[PDB]
Amino acid sequence: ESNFGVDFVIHYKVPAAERDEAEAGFVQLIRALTTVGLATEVRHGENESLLVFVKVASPDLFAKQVYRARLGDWLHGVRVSAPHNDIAQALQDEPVVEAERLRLIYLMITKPHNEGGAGVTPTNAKWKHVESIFPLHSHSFNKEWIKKWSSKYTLEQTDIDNIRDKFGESVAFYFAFLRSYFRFLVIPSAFGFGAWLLLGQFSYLYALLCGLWSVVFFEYWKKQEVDLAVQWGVRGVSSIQQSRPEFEWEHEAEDPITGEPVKVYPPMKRVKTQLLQIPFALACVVALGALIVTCNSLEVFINEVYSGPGKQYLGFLPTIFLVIGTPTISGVLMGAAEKLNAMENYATVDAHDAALIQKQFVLNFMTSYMALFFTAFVYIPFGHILHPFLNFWRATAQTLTKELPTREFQINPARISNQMFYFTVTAQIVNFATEVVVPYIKQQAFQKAKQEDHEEEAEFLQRVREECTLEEYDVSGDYREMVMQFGYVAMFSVAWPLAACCFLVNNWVELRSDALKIAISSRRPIPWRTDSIGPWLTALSFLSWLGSITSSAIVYLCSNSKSPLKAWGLLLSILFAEHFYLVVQLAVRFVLSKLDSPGLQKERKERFQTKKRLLQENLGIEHSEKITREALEEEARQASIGTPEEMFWQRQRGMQETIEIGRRMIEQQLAAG
Amino acid sequence: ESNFGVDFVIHYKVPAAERDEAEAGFVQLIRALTTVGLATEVRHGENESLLVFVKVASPDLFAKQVYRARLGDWLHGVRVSAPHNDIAQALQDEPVVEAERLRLIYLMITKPHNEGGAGVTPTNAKWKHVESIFPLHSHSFNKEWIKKWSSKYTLEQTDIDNIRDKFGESVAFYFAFLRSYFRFLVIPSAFGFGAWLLLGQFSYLYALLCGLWSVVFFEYWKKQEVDLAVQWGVRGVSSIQQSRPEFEWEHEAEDPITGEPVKVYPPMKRVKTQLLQIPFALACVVALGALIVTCNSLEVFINEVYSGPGKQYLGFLPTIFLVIGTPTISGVLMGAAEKLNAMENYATVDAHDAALIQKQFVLNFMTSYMALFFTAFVYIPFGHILHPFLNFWRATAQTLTKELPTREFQINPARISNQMFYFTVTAQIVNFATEVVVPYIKQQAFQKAKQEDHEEEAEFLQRVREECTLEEYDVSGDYREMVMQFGYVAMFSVAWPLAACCFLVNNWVELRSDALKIAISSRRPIPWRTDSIGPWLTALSFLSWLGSITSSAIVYLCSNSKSPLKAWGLLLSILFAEHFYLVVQLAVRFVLSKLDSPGLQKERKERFQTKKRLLQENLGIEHSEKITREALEEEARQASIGTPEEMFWQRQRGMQETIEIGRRMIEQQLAAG
Ligand SMILES: [Ca+2]
Ligand SMILES: [Ca+2]
Ligand SMILES: [Ca+2]
Ligand SMILES: [Ca+2]
Repeated sequence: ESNFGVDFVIHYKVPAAERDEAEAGFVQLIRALTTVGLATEVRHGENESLLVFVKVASPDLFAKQVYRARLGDWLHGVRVSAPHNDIAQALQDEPVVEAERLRLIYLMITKPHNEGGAGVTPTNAKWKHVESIFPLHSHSFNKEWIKKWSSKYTLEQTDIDNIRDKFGESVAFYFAFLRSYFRFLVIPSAFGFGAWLLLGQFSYLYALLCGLWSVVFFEYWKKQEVDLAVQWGVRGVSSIQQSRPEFEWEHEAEDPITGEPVKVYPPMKRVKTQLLQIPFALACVVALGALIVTCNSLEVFINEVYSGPGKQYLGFLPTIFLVIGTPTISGVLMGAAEKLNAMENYATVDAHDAALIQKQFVLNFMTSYMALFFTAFVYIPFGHILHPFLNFWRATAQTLTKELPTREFQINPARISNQMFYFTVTAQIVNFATEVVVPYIKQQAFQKAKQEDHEEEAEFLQRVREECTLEEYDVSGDYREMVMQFGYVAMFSVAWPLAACCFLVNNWVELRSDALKIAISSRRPIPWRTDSIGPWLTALSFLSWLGSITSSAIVYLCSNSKSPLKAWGLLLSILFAEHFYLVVQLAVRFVLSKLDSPGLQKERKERFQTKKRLLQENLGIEHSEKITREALEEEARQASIGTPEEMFWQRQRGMQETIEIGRRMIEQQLAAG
Repeated sequence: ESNFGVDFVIHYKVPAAERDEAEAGFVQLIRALTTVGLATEVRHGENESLLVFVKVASPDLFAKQVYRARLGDWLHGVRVSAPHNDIAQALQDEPVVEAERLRLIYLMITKPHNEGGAGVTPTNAKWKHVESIFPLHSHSFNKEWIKKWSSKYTLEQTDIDNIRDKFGESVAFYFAFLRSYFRFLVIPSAFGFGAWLLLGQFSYLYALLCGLWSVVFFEYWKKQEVDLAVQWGVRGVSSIQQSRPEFEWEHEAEDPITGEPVKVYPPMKRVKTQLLQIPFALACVVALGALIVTCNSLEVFINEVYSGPGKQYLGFLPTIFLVIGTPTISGVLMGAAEKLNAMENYATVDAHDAALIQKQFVLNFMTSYMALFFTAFVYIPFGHILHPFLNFWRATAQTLTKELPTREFQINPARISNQMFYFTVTAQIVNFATEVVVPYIKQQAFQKAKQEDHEEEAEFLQRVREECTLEEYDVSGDYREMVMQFGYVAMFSVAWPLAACCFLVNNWVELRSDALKIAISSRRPIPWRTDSIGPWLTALSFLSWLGSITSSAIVYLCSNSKSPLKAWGLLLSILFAEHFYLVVQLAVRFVLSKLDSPGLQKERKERFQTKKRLLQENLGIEHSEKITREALEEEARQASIGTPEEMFWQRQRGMQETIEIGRRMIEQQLAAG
């Protein structure tokens, strides 16, 4: 039914040929683990492997290792609350959760062996045969988790705080971002259903309301992110996570924050190499932008200028030419993104994978909006610039198949509504069939491909050999869906104002669809820590900025197709609705700064009560005669040896002499006049 | 020669008629001071007043009052360094400076009498007769300060750190802003003398270089401001300064940061009233903007369309009509700014005077740039819109003085060079005669208007009666010059690129001119504390933003007067050179974040060494048998009562059994195939 107390499982693939270092490396693995302090087992693998099963042996030593890592966080400003002074009592105050238990075990297994437990890092390449280090699922918990989340309409902060406890924080920021995005998507579904009903399409009032929402939501998430990063105690872990073994370093100095010597790469040698992605991000706009346009210039040739045979047969020819082409060019540019990401020499492993996202955001910008930036800006306002393109495909179809019958070219203004219907209805359904249904069918193809084991543990070992074949849950992958989906709302939703009503329905499925993908279709992720969503905050801030320029260039260029377009009107329509974005950015950033922040106030209270605790530890008529005694003493100590200095103060000592000379000098100053 | 140890001097004006409450209030003053712990004297005033002379009586009580206010700052996160544990030894570690001595005396004199010393606040209105509370100058220090600062070309950080020690921090941020602005003004004086020599006037390359500098300088000052606010220990005093007696409050709760009960005004009731200055800032643009234009539309009538008598006599008629008018309309709008500033109900006294600046920035924007916004944008590009204006002053001059001889109207493109020559050369000289020379002459008019005193202190009392007549140094006043002077560099310097070469010469005088104004022409200011320059950071950030729009609309509208102007070219010239400002804002904000910050690292080191001090106080082969002993114990404690759980771990205990079954299960898995 349940796991047998098993913390982690290491796979350790052994090949038939070249088993000479796999057998001796198994000795080098199974005895390196026991020096850390964790017991082991070995069972039969799937075909040709050795699942070893580790658990921490003595909890009286592990309870001292949680406390040694709780103080290690609290010294670094991560935890706002200090642990309790009595050892083995702070665990009774706050328990150890299943995320903090598996994280410190994984830091014991993966470490450079000089500062922690051991190294079973697969990138060390001496442990080449170590295939996967993964924790087991809790199938009595996943059965309740899908049941509890499907029997409720809205979620609750307590229902995310038990995803923090078991799947770490890096997973539980996604479900806390998706909940705080499905609830903010009611607001463009409020007036978006309004401006589809009352106003016409391409309404300027909706293009301002959806510029206000995209900065109300984004600046409220940054205020909700430092409330979760305090309450979960994950406040600023960007400088704490373990460095990389491939981190080359120029020289080694001392850390001015801490004192311990660290490896130092000079940052102005890194900004010179980080600058080199400006010709990269221009090259990805050029390369992938030339494929989507050439595919769409052919797709407008088959549909709009054609009369020959097979209009529906040849209509699927561009879409085949895209989905074969677009992973080939993306695979080449990722070969240039990866060979540039190692050249930038990132220190922490969390800031190396968070720069592979910003170098893959440009590849996943052009593949999702150049199909719409070509329709809304080139095709629908002034599409007669395509006559070089539509004469090329005539001359491409003359030499292949007599004159081919081609009709006259006419701009169809419904192409912006057909393409937004695909990206908001069809490409959300077929994404749901790809996310959930297709891997759920793929286990039946593993069922077709189905061993001297023991009969007591036979049901449990049948599950672990099944669980090894699944892929690790890439939580950066599901952020990429909910940020591109933010793009169609911020940028292109003015062209189809129901596009927030068919994402609110999809996100409420996606809040449970992605919860299904953790349970049945992926192994349990290693519980990492993040303080933010990462490099998506610079991707939500870019689409929300662009979503005030292209959501107002659409409402000018495309509304006149339902007068000539003049260039002074467009550049004024950009200038007002981008400055309105920058003004309402400054209004929301000023209003939310005036609100009560229960994250920093929980932090700045414990910082104050630390010093007030430190203060009370070390520090545990009658005043007028103190005035007189020191005044006569100053004359007494200068009576031995002055004349213009201390004889100035001794004339009016005390106060009763002072009011006497004070009152006598009032009539003496007023009887003269 | 020097003051006789006198800390402060209270003036206490007493009138002839209504002396009934001045005599009894003098008793209520001179005995309220002695309950605090400071000695007093009374001497003859100037004509009809009573200068009382206070000093702290016993330094053994004052040394405990500095320490009670050093811990009061360190508990609030102001001071990054805790004081020494031994009492009367932290004064030997760091001494008490003359700014921190006079500040705690002024907090003893001015306080609500329930939490501190006493109340001699003149706004209490029971101490109505108390005129001025001021500390005396050190005329042996001012003689060296002008000598040391005039005998050097460049200044030094040590030469500002002894202005922190004696004139407080609120003065010494001005001299540290003026030094960090005169040194950054070399850079537009570098290529500004270049682009005046090499390129022509209205050069677009200078309009980008002066948009880059205005964000390099502004984002380097914000990095230099948290380096001074740590080193001087003034880190974040915005929530520490004393509240106002006129602060009305709705209810009283507890402070979540501290715990002590405070008076609470709900901030969303304040943002509703702070929003009301948007019709105010529109009204100041309308009111003062209609005076400067009507004055300039008359000034272009006398100079450009006129042939009658007295062209130089009538030419000074608009400038007389401005300098009489513009303080009358400004005095009315400040009557509306002050009656709105009390309606916003600010808590601290430092945030009440820092919102009177932002409500006087609009009055001091239009009075300094509407003379140039009318020339550069209305007169010089397309000035034939002034023909309604230039026909009005014809009909105004027909009915006053036969037909008047008027010549033909022609646009003179040298008006942008004549007006920038006034604002950069003439209005800096005549500002220097107004700042220094005119008050230095005004003491000779006090010498013409020149008493039963004592002959020993007669030279000292002759100086204090002279020093009472001076005005308090308003350090907000000299910021207003160096921010308007930043405006002509950021906005209008592209029209006259030598305008940075005649401000670099002026600032090097102003760095010593304003140092002369503290010594001889103003009394010593009370040493307050600020963490920033205040509301000028939102005024430098606005002029540097506007200085990428109007410094690029000038270079398009005015360069063609040396082709027709098209509106699509202007809105594109704004859109590129404002987005270039927002891009180079993001480059400088990212580069300077990667640099080493010695302010926060001095703060985040002492915060770490506090907890490491707190940690060491309370906390002051062989491992494989610990694995074995707990594994046999877990079977031992379950031997009494399981079968699928603990009998899973006991099969391979230790590690030598594990490699034995591990190696035997390698050939058993590979001899089958
Ligand atoms: Ca989906
Ligand atoms: Ca997803
Ligand atoms: Ca001046
Ligand atoms: Ca000045």
